[PDB]
Amino acid sequence: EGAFAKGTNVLMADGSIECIENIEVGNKVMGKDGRPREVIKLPRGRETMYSVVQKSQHRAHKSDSSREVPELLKFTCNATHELVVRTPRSVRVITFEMGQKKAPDGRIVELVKEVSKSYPISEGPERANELVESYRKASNKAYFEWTIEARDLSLLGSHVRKATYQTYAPILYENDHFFDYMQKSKTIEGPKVLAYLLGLWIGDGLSDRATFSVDSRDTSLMERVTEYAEKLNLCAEYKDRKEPQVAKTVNLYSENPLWDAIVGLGFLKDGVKNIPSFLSTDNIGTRETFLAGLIDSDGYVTDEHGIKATIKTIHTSVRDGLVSLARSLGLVVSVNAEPAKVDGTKHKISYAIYMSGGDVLLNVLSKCAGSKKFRPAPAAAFARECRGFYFELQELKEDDYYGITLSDDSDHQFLLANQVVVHAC
Amino acid sequence: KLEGAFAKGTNVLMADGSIECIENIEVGNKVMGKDGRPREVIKLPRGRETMYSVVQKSLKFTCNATHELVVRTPRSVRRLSRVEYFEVITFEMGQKKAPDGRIVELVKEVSKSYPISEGPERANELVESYRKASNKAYFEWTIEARDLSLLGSHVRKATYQTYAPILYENDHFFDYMQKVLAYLLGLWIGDGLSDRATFSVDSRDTSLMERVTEYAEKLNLCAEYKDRKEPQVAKTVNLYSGLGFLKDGVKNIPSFLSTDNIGTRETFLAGLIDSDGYVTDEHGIKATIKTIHTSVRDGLVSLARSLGLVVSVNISYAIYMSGGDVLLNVLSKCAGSKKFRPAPAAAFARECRGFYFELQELKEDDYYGITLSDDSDHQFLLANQVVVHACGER
Ligand SMILES: [Zn+2]
Ligand SMILES: [Zn+2]
Repeated sequence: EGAFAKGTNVLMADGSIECIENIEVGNKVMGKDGRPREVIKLPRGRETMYSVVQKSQHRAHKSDSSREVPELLKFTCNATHELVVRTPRSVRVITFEMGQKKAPDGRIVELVKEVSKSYPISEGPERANELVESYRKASNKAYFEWTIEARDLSLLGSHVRKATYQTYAPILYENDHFFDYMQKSKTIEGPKVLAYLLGLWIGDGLSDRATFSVDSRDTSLMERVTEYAEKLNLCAEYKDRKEPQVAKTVNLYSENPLWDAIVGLGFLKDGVKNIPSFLSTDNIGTRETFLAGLIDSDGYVTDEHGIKATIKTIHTSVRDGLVSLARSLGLVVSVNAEPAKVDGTKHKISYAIYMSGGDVLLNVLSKCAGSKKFRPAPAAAFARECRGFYFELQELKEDDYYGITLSDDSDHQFLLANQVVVHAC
Repeated sequence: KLEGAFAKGTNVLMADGSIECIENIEVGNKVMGKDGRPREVIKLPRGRETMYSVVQKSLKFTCNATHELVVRTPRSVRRLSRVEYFEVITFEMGQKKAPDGRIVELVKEVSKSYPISEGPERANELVESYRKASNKAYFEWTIEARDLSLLGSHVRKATYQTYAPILYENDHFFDYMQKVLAYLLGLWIGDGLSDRATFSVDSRDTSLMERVTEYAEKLNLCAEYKDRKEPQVAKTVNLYSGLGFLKDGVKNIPSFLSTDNIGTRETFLAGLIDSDGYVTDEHGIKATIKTIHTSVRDGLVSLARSLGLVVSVNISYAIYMSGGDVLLNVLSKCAGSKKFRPAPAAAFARECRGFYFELQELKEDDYYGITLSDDSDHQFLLANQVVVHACGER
């Protein structure tokens, strides 16, 4: 009964991507689980379609150039498709509670609602303050986790609607293409140092050779480079001058292993740098190390209002790939176009990717060697939680829809290519 | 010896919410405890010693060499592979001999590694032992200013000091009443005039309009909305029918607020945010206030930190505020359409906030110190809310 528009990209169980119309019975799409979920039926038909998009200042790049930051968190579904949502629990006596509302069509739909119980003054203690404590203890989870057909979203009150959000899950699944490439290309620290160096190169490397820049003042980062380049058989050479007494050029010599990877893995294609898509479903440690390399190269870390890392890039291909990779780890990601710097040539626009996520981020930064980049690894084990995004629903015209049906009691959830968690009956 | 030693002029928060320089504190006096309760001063230790300045790495104070800094460092553990072994790196309390032979206790980054050809046995047991050897995610401890340089680079950078919210509450505002007033004052001192009880309100926001009216009525005041204050936007609001908000011709957020009733602080702050605040959800809830009046910037940073909020600043002054449930407890009192945000889901504690800092060895100078009742936690708050240590004494 629930379905998506033609072209909706779905993340398959093996990490590959597939358009919704092309998935067949027997195929396996990705569960938030990182585990597979067999498609048993493919519902078709026509129905009013609704568009879902994360509420952002973006939304444009769809058939134009890539300069415009696109909004990847989106998808179109039919009127009856159930949106996987979350609304925080709240108590101020006003509260958010699971309730019911008479739908126009006469359907009785369960939804979160704002309610209030006003009782006579002079007795406040056992009065209302009795509930607050009970509500605050009602649930360990600080949020409601339920679903709601797109057509029914408009039934929610102002406060609940504005506070309700959808989620995207990290990509827990892991292919091993990075390691596979190295092995078939003929040490245990191998993948790590390679991914890191690929990070440094993507951040500020020459598009034609295995060379990039490093902070000339950051002695520990240079040690790291020398060290890592060493583990791969690279007599890494440094050269003074790069930025009016700030950066330093690094030439990694040995065919060149680092350069062969750049090309072979697709970090360079048609002279344009980028973050190959496979990275999003590859070894998690590898994704983190690559990122740390990127952060050590052209990024910064702030912690005032929560640990946060920013990566700067003039390459649109790196921008979108980074966003995808960062979210594949379960990081919260934001993008902003700002004025660009000069080097000799003047670039108009630069992209700043902001990443946050507590321990998830800490697990990336603890691999950096950058003086101000590194942060100690998490204090304990941690879960890569689902991340929420506020969205806007827009009713559209009637159109063909394609949906999938998951196995009997499986959790009825799977991920779209953009990691958004969706429902399937 | 034995004491909490600060440079002359250091402002400490007293137990009644008032402020006093360190040199003016006398025995028997009571300074503010981080729990909002008093800490009696027993002795007034003084002398000469090398001084060190503490200043938030962009909150500041100057103490002497032996003064103990109240610090926290996160716990941390990680596996890694590397002539080839499994390595586990941890942050744990340890010992380090100082140049003067002194054995100083402090957090150290420790590495334990053994042959991969020996099984993951211990490697996983180590992390296991570490990830349960404590009931908390951080180390709470102290270290003399002069010993801070002993910390290894990694531990040093991850080590921070803290400031506590001001839990103590004065009924100065309530008493004067002869809440609703705090909110309006927030609007009043957020987009209002100066010479009259008139302020600006977004004409386009029934929610807010409803609020101003409803609240004015509860304070016996007609509505009054003479339109045209801003090019088809702000609709002037007059309220027909002291505390210090009106100061020196420019708007100013009173001092007493910081130590007044917490609900009153929040309400005034909600009124201020509804007035001209910008709340964002991006990477955690945050509220941004912009001002030209320094008296306001300073008054707001104080009031915000008093609640346990994390604050940043950025002529135009941009004051950024964050803090999860603490901030939510403020935004839920707002009426603004884009300002309001649901109140916390459960009970929340106004936790101490951390701040990274730079320490700089200065020159020998006089110092003024105090000691607290040996029966206390040996800690108190400076006027800037920083939690400092003072030795306990009989
Ligand atoms: Zn279902
Ligand atoms: Zn002591």
